[PDB]
Amino acid sequence: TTQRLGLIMNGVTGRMGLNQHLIRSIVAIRDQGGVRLKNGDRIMPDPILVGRSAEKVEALAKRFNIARWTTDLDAALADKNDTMFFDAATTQARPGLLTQAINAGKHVYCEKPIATNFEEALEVVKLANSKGVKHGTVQDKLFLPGLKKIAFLRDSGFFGRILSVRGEFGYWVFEGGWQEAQRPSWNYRDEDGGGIILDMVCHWRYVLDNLFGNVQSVVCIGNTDIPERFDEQGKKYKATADDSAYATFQLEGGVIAHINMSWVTRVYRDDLVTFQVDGTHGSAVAGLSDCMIQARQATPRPVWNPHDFYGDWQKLPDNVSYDNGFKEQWEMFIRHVYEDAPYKFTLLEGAKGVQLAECALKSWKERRWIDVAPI
Amino acid sequence: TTQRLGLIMNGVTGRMGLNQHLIRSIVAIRDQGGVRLKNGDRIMPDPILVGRSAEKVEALAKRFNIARWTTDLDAALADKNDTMFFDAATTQARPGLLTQAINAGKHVYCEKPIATNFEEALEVVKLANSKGVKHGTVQDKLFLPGLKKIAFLRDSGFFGRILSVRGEFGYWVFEGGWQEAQRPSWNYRDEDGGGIILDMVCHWRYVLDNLFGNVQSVVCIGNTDIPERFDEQGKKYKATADDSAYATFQLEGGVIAHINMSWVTRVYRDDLVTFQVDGTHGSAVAGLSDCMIQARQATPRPVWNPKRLHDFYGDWQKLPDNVSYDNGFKEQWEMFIRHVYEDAPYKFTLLEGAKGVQLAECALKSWKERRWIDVAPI
Amino acid sequence: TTQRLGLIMNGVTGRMGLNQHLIRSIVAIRDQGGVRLKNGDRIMPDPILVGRSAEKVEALAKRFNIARWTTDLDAALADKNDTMFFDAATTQARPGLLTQAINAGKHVYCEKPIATNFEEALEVVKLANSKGVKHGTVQDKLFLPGLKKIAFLRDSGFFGRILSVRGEFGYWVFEGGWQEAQRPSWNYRDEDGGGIILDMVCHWRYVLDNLFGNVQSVVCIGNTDIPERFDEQGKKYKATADDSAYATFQLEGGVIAHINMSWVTRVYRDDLVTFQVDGTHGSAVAGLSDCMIQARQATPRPVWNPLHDFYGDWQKLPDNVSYDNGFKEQWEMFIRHVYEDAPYKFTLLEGAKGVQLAECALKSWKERRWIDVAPIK
Repeated sequence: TTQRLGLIMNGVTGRMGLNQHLIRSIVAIRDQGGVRLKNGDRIMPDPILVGRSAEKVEALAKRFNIARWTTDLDAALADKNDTMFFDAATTQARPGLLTQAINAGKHVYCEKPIATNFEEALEVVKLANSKGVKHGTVQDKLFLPGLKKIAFLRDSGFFGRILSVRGEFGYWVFEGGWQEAQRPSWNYRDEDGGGIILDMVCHWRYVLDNLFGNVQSVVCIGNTDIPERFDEQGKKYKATADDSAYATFQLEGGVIAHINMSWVTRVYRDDLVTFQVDGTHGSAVAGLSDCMIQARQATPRPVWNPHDFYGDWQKLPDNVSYDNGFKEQWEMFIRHVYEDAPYKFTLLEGAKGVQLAECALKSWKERRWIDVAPI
Repeated sequence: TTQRLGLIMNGVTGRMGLNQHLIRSIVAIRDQGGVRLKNGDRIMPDPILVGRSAEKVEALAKRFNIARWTTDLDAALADKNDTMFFDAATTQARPGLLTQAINAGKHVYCEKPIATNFEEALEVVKLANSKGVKHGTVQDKLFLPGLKKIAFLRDSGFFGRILSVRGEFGYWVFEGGWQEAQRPSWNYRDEDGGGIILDMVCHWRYVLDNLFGNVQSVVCIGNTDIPERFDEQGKKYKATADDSAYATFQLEGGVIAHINMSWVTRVYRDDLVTFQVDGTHGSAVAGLSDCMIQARQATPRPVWNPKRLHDFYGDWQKLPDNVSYDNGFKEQWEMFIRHVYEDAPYKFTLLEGAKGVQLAECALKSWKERRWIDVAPI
Repeated sequence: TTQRLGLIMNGVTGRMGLNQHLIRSIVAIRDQGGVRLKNGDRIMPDPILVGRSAEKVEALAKRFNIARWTTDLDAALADKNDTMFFDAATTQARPGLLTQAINAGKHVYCEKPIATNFEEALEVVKLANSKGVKHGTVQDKLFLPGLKKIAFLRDSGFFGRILSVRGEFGYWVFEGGWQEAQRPSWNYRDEDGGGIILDMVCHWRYVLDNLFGNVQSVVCIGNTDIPERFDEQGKKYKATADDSAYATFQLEGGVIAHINMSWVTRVYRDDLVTFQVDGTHGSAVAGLSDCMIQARQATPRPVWNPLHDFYGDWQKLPDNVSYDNGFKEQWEMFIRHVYEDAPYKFTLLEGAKGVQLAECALKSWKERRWIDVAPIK
């Protein structure tokens, strides 16, 4: 009729750990009355919070009326009444902590990426599999209504045979001189783990794999478009990270995909990300929220002469309510743990993202295509 | 390059034969320099006009400087220098006129319908086959850009599998009291061949057969909605024809089609006629010139609930104009003219006109006898 | 000033039962402090919710501040304290339960169809009459603002002589493969009572009779456009009911009515149902909520000729009253009928007429002909 689930949460109070997982997922599932099951009964999550410094992570507990928080990680790690672990903090610190929770015997859940390098990521998977714990990693973009729509177009046969994918990602992140940068500055320093390739190509791994087909090889060149940016404190620094990159992918089954990604581009399109899918029987252009289709019978017949082409397309109706994507995946992992509901998004998948990003960086460095060794 | 086509056209004095067949078809073709063939050659029609009264036929011959005319149809048929016959005059004298032209070895083209009854019509199709001449009848609706697009959709697999067809035909024809009727009054008199069933069901035969699958049966009820109407002279008369009719068709391949047709209905739709086609994978709604589509992926998900306004029309997309659309009467002419001169493939033979009469008569019968009526294969 | 009406409610839980009857009718009536009688009294409903599962009925009773609930319909029907019975569940069970309620001495109110069977419906009517209890069936389409407007157009002579009626009903009911069906799966199985003809032709009997004239005869043909669909549990099942249908009706006074109806059509019109009425002096096109009109004087003059906006030639009727929930309104009408002899057309006999036309329609399909609607002796 009603059960209890212990859940320790590291790195909450991001940025977006706070927003997406804390506010929009845990507190959300809390209020609604808990996670559904198979035979009607419900799972109530009992969180216990963990941050960095207790003078800023203080009120959150009763700010949403939960239970416990400590500054020392080992405190919540120890408990056996807490049977699960979540983390949304720093990249380098993550695998070490996953290990500690895996050792501690906790089911695991975390943000992207799971590690800095493939070796580290792969070993974490092996720890989790060996122990026999359940594991999961966030694959949020899949749950964007826009991409949810692409899937529906795929499943329902709209494209006929999918042919090509065009991805256009990003917006102009301000350099910090006249207007404050919208994104944290570590993202623009190579030595602090910054880099649009290892940041985004991590996502495109699962977007491509899941929507259109398994990635087999990539060619990618990055660049540092802007040499100097300004700190969160207004201090200039040498920007060493790739802030733009241009990748082409070959997918299993014959589909080719190209994604331009950049923090240094201005937006003349439907959204901050765009995916165009050209199929033999129609095409789609998806954004974060909406998705436009053009069946082949609606395709106009222009000719070269040295007309609103957008009007030739139609917007998909919203036929379901779209839940927050983070929450939906939180509910799927919980079903996996307590119900043996099948789960695609284990830490293996995180590892694939980091593998792909490394393939990309290697393709840059060696000026050639790079094949994605199966795991 | 320039060959000659000796064509005798009969009903070109009247309203459609003048405007559609002479003007917009033949005169247009002449002014183009003729009908282009696959081999590059052009077939030139040198027409000779008939139409009963001499003082009004040469004036008609003068407007488009046609050099040939008579009032003597029988000698016009005897003249073997002319090889093709066209009729746009009365339906009652048509089958006999067709019979005369066929016997005399003429190729034969004619307006709708081919005859006043199916038995007479079938005789002529057989006669024309017996002699080995090329024969054709007008099927204008099939050339509506709207229905052209329906065909495109069908051919390209848009519908997936076609399921149902809804036709909504007509508009309010003024009774004559305060406004001039749009339409000749013979249409509202049964005793003068008037009647919407045998006027329109004739069309529906081919629209249905060609877009959707062959008609196997028809249940139909007509009615006379307006008892009294006024002449082209403003003279009162009693309406005896049916001016409304509701018909349901069972089609080959398991499709059902229904068509409402009326001269006594006000228009709340895209056009003077409308065909909705529902398939597994998408639907379409076509009028005279335009066609809207809703692929199944774009179908919304409304739920029965008596608040916020929603625009259903907005879930549809207007098909683009990817081709030039020519006058449909002109196109079929050129089509028939190529069938005669270069063996071009041409479906629209008098056999098709007989099918039309077969259906109207079937519909009238189902009305008379309160039941479904199966369309016997010829 | 206050009087307590003990009412057992059976069919609630289902989407339409819960929303229209429980919430929007009874609970609303409760919340206004009961149905206001002619002298000044207010009749308070004290409901008892009935369902085959105790967990799903106790919660529902709770969240609407109710008090009473059970799974034992049989005990609820023999109470004697509760004076009226309402059913909105299965049509297969409806006459049986109706018959208990009647023989237990209770007043009866119910959703349609009242039975699966014309003869079965007729015995139920005859019985309730023998017992002198009050009885009614739901006839909701008539309470649609769209159709209330059409009635006003008739009553006030807008049409002159009505000549014909074109009805368009339906929308695409998702097959379940990639999108979830809007409607319960039973509707698509003949063996479980499904079929658009016997579902909607019931509504059409009262719609046409009241608005336009008595149905004298029908010709109708059904079909099953989609051979397979999916359960509420994602289970593939073989679809055996008619899901589309096309009926022409001859009505008294020389009026012909045609109605297309389908769960497999897409929507290119003003609403999920549309009624055009063509009359001598004007025409109207109604949806659920709105009604457009074109007086004869406003009729334009197109001629046939292979851009004009015909929709623009109509005028949208103003809303001159507030329209309440149609279900709520009939409930109040039934309650007044029960408690102060109010005029009430909407007895089970009307429901029986509804089942008769459905049967006439299916017969018409089966025997391929027009079927006259016999009088009820």
